[PDB]
Amino acid sequence: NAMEALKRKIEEEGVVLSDQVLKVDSFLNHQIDPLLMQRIGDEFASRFAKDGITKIVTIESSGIAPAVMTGLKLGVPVVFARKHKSLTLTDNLLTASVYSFTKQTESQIAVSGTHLSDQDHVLIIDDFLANGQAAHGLVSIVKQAGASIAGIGIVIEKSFQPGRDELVKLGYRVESLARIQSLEEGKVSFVQ
Amino acid sequence: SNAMEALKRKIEEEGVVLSDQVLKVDSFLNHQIDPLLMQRIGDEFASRFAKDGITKIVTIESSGIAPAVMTGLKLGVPVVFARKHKSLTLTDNLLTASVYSFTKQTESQIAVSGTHLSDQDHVLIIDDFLANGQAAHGLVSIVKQAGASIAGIGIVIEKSFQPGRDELVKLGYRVESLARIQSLEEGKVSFVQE
Amino acid sequence: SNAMEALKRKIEEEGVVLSDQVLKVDSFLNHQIDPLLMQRIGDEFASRFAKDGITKIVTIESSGIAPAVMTGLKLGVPVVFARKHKSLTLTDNLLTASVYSFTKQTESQIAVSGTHLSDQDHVLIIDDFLANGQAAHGLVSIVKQAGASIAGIGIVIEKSFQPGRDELVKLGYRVESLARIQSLEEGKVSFVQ
Amino acid sequence: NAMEALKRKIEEEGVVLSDQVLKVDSFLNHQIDPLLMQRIGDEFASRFAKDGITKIVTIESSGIAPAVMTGLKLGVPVVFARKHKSLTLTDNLLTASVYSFTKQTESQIAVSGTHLSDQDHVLIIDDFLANGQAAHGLVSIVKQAGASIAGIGIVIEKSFQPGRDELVKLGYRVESLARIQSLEEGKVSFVQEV
Ligand SMILES: Nc1nc2c(ncn2[C@@H]2O[C@H](COP(=O)(O)OP(=O)(O)O)[C@@H](OP(=O)(O)OP(=O)(O)O)[C@H]2O)c(=O)[nH]1
Ligand SMILES: Nc1nc2c(ncn2[C@@H]2O[C@H](COP(=O)(O)OP(=O)(O)O)[C@@H](OP(=O)(O)OP(=O)(O)O)[C@H]2O)c(=O)[nH]1
Ligand SMILES: Nc1nc2c(ncn2[C@@H]2O[C@H](COP(=O)(O)OP(=O)(O)O)[C@@H](OP(=O)(O)OP(=O)(O)O)[C@H]2O)c(=O)[nH]1
Ligand SMILES: Nc1nc2c(ncn2[C@@H]2O[C@H](COP(=O)(O)OP(=O)(O)O)[C@@H](OP(=O)(O)OP(=O)(O)O)[C@H]2O)c(=O)[nH]1
Ligand code: NA
Ligand code: NA
Ligand code: NA
Ligand code: NA
Ligand code: NA
Ligand code: NA
Ligand code: NA
Ligand code: NA
Repeated sequence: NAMEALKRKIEEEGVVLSDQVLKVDSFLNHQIDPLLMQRIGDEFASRFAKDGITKIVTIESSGIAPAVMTGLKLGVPVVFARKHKSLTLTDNLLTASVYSFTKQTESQIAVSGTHLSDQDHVLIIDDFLANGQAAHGLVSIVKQAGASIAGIGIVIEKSFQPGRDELVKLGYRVESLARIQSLEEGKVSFVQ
Repeated sequence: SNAMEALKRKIEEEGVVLSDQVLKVDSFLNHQIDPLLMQRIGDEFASRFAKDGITKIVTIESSGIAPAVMTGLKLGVPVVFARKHKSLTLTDNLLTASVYSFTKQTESQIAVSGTHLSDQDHVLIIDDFLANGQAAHGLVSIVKQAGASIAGIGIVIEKSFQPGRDELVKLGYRVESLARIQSLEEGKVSFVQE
Repeated sequence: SNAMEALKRKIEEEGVVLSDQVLKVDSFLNHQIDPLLMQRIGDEFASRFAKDGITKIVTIESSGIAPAVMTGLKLGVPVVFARKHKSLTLTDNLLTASVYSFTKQTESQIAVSGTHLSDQDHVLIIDDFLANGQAAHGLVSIVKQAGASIAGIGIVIEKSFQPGRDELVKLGYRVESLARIQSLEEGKVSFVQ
Repeated sequence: NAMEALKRKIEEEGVVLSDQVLKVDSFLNHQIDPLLMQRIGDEFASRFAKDGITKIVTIESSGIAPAVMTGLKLGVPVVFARKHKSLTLTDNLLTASVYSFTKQTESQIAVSGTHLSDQDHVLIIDDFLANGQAAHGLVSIVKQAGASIAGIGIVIEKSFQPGRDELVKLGYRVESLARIQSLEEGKVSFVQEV
């Protein structure tokens, strides 16, 4: 299954930096493995195939590939939020502020309100879930449109960081394909 | 429909002309993505380069990623997207190129890690728009810096009245543009005569 | 004075010409509002349409609201203001229109709930400024989507050297502008005589 | 009177959407009943007729209509704060942050100090009072200008939410024309009157 394939790729090609950051630039965050992305998208679609999804929401840039493969299988469009000023993202903006615990800056992410309806049932897709600030921002943007959230699909979850618990506590269904329990001693340990 | 037909229909029906030089397609390419259209676009690119020995796709965040990934999926090759800003893990073996912005009137840097580009690679560059061509030239430079060859450049929407295409063709590169726009004057899209 | 002359004097005495083509009137129209002047403006609009069988006024947030509500008060009709952004309760039967900005070369969407526009409505559109006219075209479209008819368009300040007015008039719409500005060059406001 | 007319309108046309949301788009928040707005303004003016009001402060968009009718009766100007960048609100900006529980995100509202002096005795007018964050923002803006606050006039107050108590605790006179004790079980229940 996709989970096993992903876990294998992490153990084979991932590099643990400073027992804290998991570098997977060979297939997710810089180089993209399209076949693996398709398997990931088919797994997300499988979990939400009976939820009435109308639209997927993600955020540039690493989330786009898994989100688009998921939208392809479910047959729904994919909207990616913008982090920086863009040429054609100008008005009708739904925005949220994303605080970085790392560099200690608040930044703004934005989605055009014309692409989210009160009748939309949204699946949020993202590559990493760590502290979860962008995920909260996308939840806010979806709620600002009057739309409902079917759930949140995450490729890699760092389960020792509070992002997941924050979303689940608020009632959101979180579907993480790889759940990392620890990165200490320079190696990846998966949950259970 | 083939990819070109479906893309021209989407442009006609949903594209919005904002000026002589700007065509808004945020409903299916630049903010909302139509994944099925992207697959057809990727399959079309793969067909045109099916016999050319492609080993890797190179694109640039963010709008180029979706058409690039669909092309790599069909061809069965990896996809590398250059980054425009500093990122958490793009930290070593950096290949850099200066990209002049016409609005900002200054150069910004794009980067790819050489870890993912070999001198044995035969690269297909994929991007969403071709206008003044500065990003395309930067991606060409990065591929060359890696010692790799360039099979061609695949473009979803080309503005044929701007110099980007002619500059790449004059350098000898194969440019495959699925929608070629002759003009946006009068607030309407006019495609190159076929 | 009548409303037109009161408005022109206020423009001359408190308006500021920015970049020789933008008229700043934040002291009484676009940020601070002079309610008494607004009432006189509304009464004049009402006078010009007092025998067209107006059933409803349509405007757009935010600067159009005050003159529109004063017009609706005198004519005895409700006022509907279009929205430029998401609103908590704006969800049902939304009629939308695209508004292009020649100044910024961008496009935005405005919306009105169809629940508040009937095929039996005869609508007077009220707005604060008429320049390039794209918002006015958008409100016209929304009224037509509802099957209602347009009695005319009342404008507080018209920049007559810009094409908005001629576009609307060409299409047969009555445009009633209380202050018609012929020029803003030389940092002075010249009115159409 | 205006309170009776308002309660009737709420009873006849208000739609309860939730335990926390009352839809009144038919006369206050989208379609406006100007005559009712007049009644509301005259009532606000009556309650503050002897208090030396020099200016009304409100916030776009729903607050404008009741605020302007109030200023018309009292014979004073009305200033509406803005929530978004606008063409001519460019200098002497007095700003306040406003948090939304509904949104879980913050927002900025602004007034130009050119239209507020330390000579001003301000009546704040708004359409709804719920959690009260926008009201506190307007209070902050008026205090930033060195002006005094005569009180806060509210068309519809949800008394079961903490907005009113916070302002009363800070010493402000809050005059609410309709006070809703509960929206439970899809019905509007008003605060008991003796
Ligand atoms: N590779 C990797 N990335 C991590 C890891 N932990 C967090 N990130 C990424 O760093 C960015 C910030 O995430 P957080 O770490 O939760 O935010 P924080 O700075 O407030 O803690 C995100 O990138 P992004 O916004 O998704 O960037 P982009 O890739 O889309 O440009 C996220 O995906 C990790 O262990 N490995
Ligand atoms: N929608 C639209 N975009 C155009 C058009 N022409 C150029 N662009 C986009 O603008 C960006 C380049 O901006 P400039 O620095 O002014 O370069 P330019 O002179 O070639 O336009 C590119 O975005 P990018 O780097 O691809 O950004 P992103 O979309 O990946 O974030 C390119 O795709 C057009 O007609 N319509
Ligand atoms: N003060 C002033 N404003 C002008 C002038 N010309 C245009 N505007 C205003 O600028 C805003 C945007 O106009 P555009 O849609 O770009 O097209 P326009 O310039 O032809 O109006 C409109 O405000 P709006 O949507 O009504 O904004 P709001 O005030 O309701 O927030 C319009 O009223 C001018 O000379 N002076
Ligand atoms: N219809 C309705 N609206 C409510 C109710 N409670 C609060 N609001 C409105 O929702 C908007 C946002 O409120 P918030 O900033 O989230 O504060 P809140 O937590 O008290 O709602 C405000 O509109 P605003 O800024 O005045 O919006 P606008 O209408 O001026 O655009 C406020 O008037 C309610 O029960 N019914
Ligand atoms: Na991400
Ligand atoms: Na990431
Ligand atoms: Na691009
Ligand atoms: Na682009
Ligand atoms: Na206006
Ligand atoms: Na205006
Ligand atoms: Na309000
Ligand atoms: Na409100």
